[PDB]
Amino acid sequence: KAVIKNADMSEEMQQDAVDCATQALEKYNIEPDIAAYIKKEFDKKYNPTWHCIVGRNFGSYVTHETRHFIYFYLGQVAILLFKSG
Amino acid sequence: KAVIKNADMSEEMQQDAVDCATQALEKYNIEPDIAAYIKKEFDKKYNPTWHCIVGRNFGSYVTHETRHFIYFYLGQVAILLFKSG
Repeated sequence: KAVIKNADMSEEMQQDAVDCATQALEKYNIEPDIAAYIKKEFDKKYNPTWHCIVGRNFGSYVTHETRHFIYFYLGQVAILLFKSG
Repeated sequence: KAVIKNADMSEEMQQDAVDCATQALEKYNIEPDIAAYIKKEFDKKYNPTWHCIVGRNFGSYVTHETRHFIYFYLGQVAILLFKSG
């Protein structure tokens, strides 16, 4: 179950973040490995520098670049994915 | 209980991160509020731009600036605090 909590990026790029994180979860179970996959994909497909956080329990306060921020769940796993401002 | 998992910052600044996160935990229970406190303090005391993640369960893959990265626990709460490279 995909739930977008907070986004500041295109509806398209959001769907890509979702699809990429889904792929990550199917391959890996370790959270930094899940985070690595998403991070690297976005650096590839949207240019560096992206950062990624994956976990069942976290909160954050980061400074992001406009249109380059998403925070979402897939089931019980939350994913934060952004470029720094 | 303070446990440094991964640091790339001075032994001094590490101790400050620890002390600041401790203060945060005593005032706030909500993870983004805990993260806000730490973030803002470091932007104040070490210059912007810092980012902070606080949670009981997460992993990450981020790109950090040399000497500006710490990942640590205080009890069951893990704290990630860094400047982007």
